[PDB]
Amino acid sequence: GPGRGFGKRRHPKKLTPLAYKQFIPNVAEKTLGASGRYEGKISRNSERFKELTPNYNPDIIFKDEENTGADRLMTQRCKDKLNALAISVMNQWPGVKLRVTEGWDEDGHHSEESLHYEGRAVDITTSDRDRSKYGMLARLAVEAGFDWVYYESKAHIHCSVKAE
Ligand SMILES: [Zn+2]
Repeated sequence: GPGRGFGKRRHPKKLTPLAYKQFIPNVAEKTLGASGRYEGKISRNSERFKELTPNYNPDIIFKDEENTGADRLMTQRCKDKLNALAISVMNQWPGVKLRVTEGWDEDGHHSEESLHYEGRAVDITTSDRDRSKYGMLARLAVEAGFDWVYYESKAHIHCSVKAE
């Protein structure tokens, strides 16, 4: 084996928070190494809507500002990574949970094209809304396997996933 010192790490380095307006990987979202191409908007009255799955994780707060439960509807991959992050958030800050401020968007809040229109993007905070935490939250989102993570706003981190 590689030797002692490459076992279970007793004193791991702290992971690095991302900086305001940083994105990882450091390429455009729609590029192949990140979240790949936009396949087009999903409407409620389509059949790609039926591929979207609802996320009912009790450890995740859904703002659901629209009161439609649309924020819960996402692709399986988006659900998988979001569920992984919900675990790591609680581990990092006890008593704190992951919060989704926007998921699948039916209302065109995101320019002409957006991964929010196809259940492949969430905007997130900590449940305590302590904005000093968000650099680290965005780091946790990277390590949880989101395919692109962008510290878009002082108010949220935007995370997205590849299609399927
Ligand atoms: Zn977003």
